[PDB]
Amino acid sequence: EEGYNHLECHRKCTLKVFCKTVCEDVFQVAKAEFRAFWCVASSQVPENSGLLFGGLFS
Amino acid sequence: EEGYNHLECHRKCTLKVFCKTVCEDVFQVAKAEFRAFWCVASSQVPENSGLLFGGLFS
Repeated sequence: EEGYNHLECHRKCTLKVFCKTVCEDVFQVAKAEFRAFWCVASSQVPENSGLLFGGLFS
Repeated sequence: EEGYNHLECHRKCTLKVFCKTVCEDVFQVAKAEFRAFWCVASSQVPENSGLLFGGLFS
């Protein structure tokens, strides 16, 4: 989930005095499904393994 | 001077909850000049005078 933001403004004047300005700011939530996969040597005959490191950081 | 009246309304909904309705009612003043005249026998020879009453009410 992440959030995004709209910002809408309009201005209105009445009898040349009394200026009204409203500023609306809507915050909505955008969702997304992810599916993480991972490869395993299941054919038992590789030439070279590939991608020689396995350390992580968050 | 007399007064006249406008009435404006619009409705707005945000995120399907929180319905906003504003109802504005403007009262303005309309002006007018009047000039009241009155006729006088200045030729001294009428046949008949005309309009035989002179009483008023407000």
